[PDB]
Amino acid sequence: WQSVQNRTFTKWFNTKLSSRDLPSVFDLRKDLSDGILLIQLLEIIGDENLGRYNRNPRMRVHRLENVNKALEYIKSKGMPLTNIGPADIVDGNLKLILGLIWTLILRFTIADINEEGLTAKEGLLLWCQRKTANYHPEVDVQDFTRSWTNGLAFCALIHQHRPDLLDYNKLDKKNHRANMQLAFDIAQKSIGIPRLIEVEDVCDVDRPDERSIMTYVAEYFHAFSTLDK
Ligand SMILES: [Zn+2]
Ligand SMILES: [Zn+2]
Ligand SMILES: [Zn+2]
Repeated sequence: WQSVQNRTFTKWFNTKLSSRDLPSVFDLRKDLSDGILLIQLLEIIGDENLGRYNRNPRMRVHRLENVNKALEYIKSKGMPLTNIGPADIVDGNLKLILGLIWTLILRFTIADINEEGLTAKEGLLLWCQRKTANYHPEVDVQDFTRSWTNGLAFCALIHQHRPDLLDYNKLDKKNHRANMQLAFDIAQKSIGIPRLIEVEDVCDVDRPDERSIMTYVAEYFHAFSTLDK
C-alpha cells in the first residue's frame, strides 16, 4: 500500500524520467537506494550535466557516493537538506525520501511560477484565483486542499482556458466524482497534463494531501501558460 503523496510523487518523478526513456520508479522505498535515478532526475529538472557517477553501484560505498553526489548538488542550489544524509536514502527512509522529493518539486516545479509579481506557492494560488474569478460562488479557491475536492475548480480552470473542451454550465454541479473524472480526463487527453492524482485521492476527501494537489495543479499552470504563448 502507498499513500496519496507517495503515489503522486512517484508519478511526478516518472513523468521526468520518461522524458528520457529512463526506467521508472515503482517503490520509493527501494528504487532510489543506489542514487542513479535521483542523479538522473536532477539532471532533467535542473537542466545540468552532473558528470560521472557509479553506474554499477553493487557495493554500498558506491551507492553512498552516488547519493552524496546528488545531495551535494541539491545543497549547491541552495535547497535545504534538513536532517537527511546519504544513508537515509540508501536505506529507504520513506519519510525523508518524500521530504526530499517535495523539496525538488517545490524548487523545480513551483518556485518559478509567477502571477502579478507573486511567486511559488503564493503565485500559483493567486493564478488559480484569477483564472476562476468568473466562477463564484460555486468555485472559491482559498487553498490547495478543500477548495479542490468537489471537482469544480479543476473543471472551471479547463473551461476558462478552452471553453470548447468542457461545457461547464452543463455540468451537474452535485456530481463531484463525475466532474473530477471529466476534468482529469480532458486535461490528460486534450491538454497533455499528466494524471498525477487519482479521482479517489481528492474527490470528497475530508483532509486531502496539500502537496499532492499542489504538484498536480502546477501542471495546469505550466501547460496552460505554455499553450497560451
Ligand atoms: Zn489558457
Ligand atoms: Zn472534516
Ligand atoms: Zn501535503
